[PDB]
Formats: sequence, structure tokens, C-alpha cells
Amino acid sequence: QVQLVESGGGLAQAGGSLQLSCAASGSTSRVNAMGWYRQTPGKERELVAAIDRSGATVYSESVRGRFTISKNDAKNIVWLQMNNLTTEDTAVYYCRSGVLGSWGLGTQVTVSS
Amino acid sequence: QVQLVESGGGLAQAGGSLQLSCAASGSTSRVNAMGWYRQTPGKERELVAAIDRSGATVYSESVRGRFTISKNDAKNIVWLQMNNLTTEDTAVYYCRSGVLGSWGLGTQVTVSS
Ligand SMILES: CCC(=O)N(c1ccccc1)C1CCN(CCc2ccccc2)CC1
Ligand SMILES: CCC(=O)N(c1ccccc1)C1CCN(CCc2ccccc2)CC1
Repeated sequence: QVQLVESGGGLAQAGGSLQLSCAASGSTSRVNAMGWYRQTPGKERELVAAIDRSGATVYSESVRGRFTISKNDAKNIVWLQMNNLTTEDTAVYYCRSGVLGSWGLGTQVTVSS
Repeated sequence: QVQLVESGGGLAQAGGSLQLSCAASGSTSRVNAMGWYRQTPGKERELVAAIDRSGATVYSESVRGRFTISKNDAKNIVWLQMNNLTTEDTAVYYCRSGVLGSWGLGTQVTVSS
């Protein structure tokens, strides 16, 4: 019952910037991860950036260093800042929510020397 | 109701390799993402690798290129292959499941020359 609304798309010139926004509404209290995906012409949809509740972020290799994901927790908004755009960035961009579950008990790894 | 069990931790020699496994049980039909996390002594727990149902993977900067996450869908197992271990990798490692939701309608971005 999460609802996601993406905005900010449009036309850019190569070397330009855009900022996308994703507004979540509905019952969002359990949502503790958010992601931006893109579908370039002809290709599989791919994760380009994600952010979790602790503020940790991860990016795909194709956008790492150029794109930045950030969030406004008080308004349930997630942003995608896209810098140094290329024609290879042309795509439909999608927002997606996630509910990350419980952890296991864990396993100790000890590296010596 | 999903239950996760991590195994395969132990003592590794500097520069050695380890393979961790995480077995999921319970009602797993909706689980469409899995992640490995680690908790270095004194520090926040951190994502190090994640995999989704389409086989896409993502890694933290600290492990990208050394660690590989893979899955056996038929047995509900995920694995973390850890190579060239150093003392900086000593930690408790945890598995975590996730349910990723619907996408939004998407927003077109078109970059020209
Ligand atoms: C990692 C993402 C994350 O954890 N969230 C998030 C989700 C989408 C977009 C931005 C952030 C939280 C979801 C729950 N909301 C709280 C409850 C609420 C309800 C209505 C208005 C304001 C707040 C805080 C942020
Ligand atoms: C990216 C993760 C993912 O999508 N999954 C997954 C989850 C945990 C660990 C490995 C993979 C699927 C979850 C549902 N199972 C299906 C049914 C079933 C039941 C009992 C035994 C075997 C299979 C297929 C794999």
C-alpha cells in the first residue's frame, strides 16, 4: 500500500545536471530502504543508487561518483542528484521502496597476522 | 517468520579466503533480496554485499573487488565468498532478508549532445 511518485525528469544536455525526487505516502512506517532504478533503451532495469535508514548508501558502478542519493525523513522524500550527465544516462528512472527484515545471529570471522 | 542461520566463519590466515553461508527458512516466497552485513568491534553494523532475485549485486567500497555474493534459489541459501582477507575484515558477519516493493510509474530523463 506504499505509493511512490517520481518527479523532476526531463530534458538535459550532456555535462548537465538534474535532480529527481521520489515522494512516498501510504503506510510507510516499516519502509527502511529506498532505491533508484533506471531502464535505459532496450536493457534490463538496474539499480543505480540505494539508501537505508541509517543513511548508508550504495551506487552502481556506472553512476558512482556522479550521482548522489539523499533523503528528507520528515517528508518521506528521496532525492537523486545526477551530475555530469551523458547520453548513456537517457532512461526511465524509477523509485522503489523496501522493507529489510531481521538479521541472523551472526558468524565470527577472525583474520590473523 | 523468516529465519536466517549464518555459518562458515572461523580463523583465516592473512591473505586467505572464507566462504560464509546463510540458510533461510520459514515463509520465504516474498523475500526478493538478501544482504550480508558486518559489525567491526566498536562500530556500526554495515552493509557489505547484497543480491536481488534478478541476480543483480551491489557491494560496499571496502569490499568491492574482493568479496562475491551469490545465491542458490533452489535451497534458499546465499553465500559470501571473501578473498584476500586482512585484519580489517575481522567482525561478526550477519545475513539479512528483504522484501522489495513495487516501483513508481517512472520519470523519463533524456540527455542530448
Ligand atoms: C530509508 C528510508 C526510510 O527509512 N524512510 C523513508 C522512506 C521514503 C522516503 C524517505 C524516507 C523513512 C520512512 C518512514 N518515515 C516516517 C513516518 C512518516 C510518515 C509520513 C510523513 C513523514 C514521516 C521516515 C523516513
Ligand atoms: C534474492 C533472494 C531470493 O529471491 N530468494 C532467496 C531468499 C533467500 C535465500 C536465497 C534466495 C528466493 C526466495 C524464495 N525461494 C523459494 C521457495 C523455496 C522454499 C524452500 C526452499 C527453497 C525454495 C526462492 C529464492
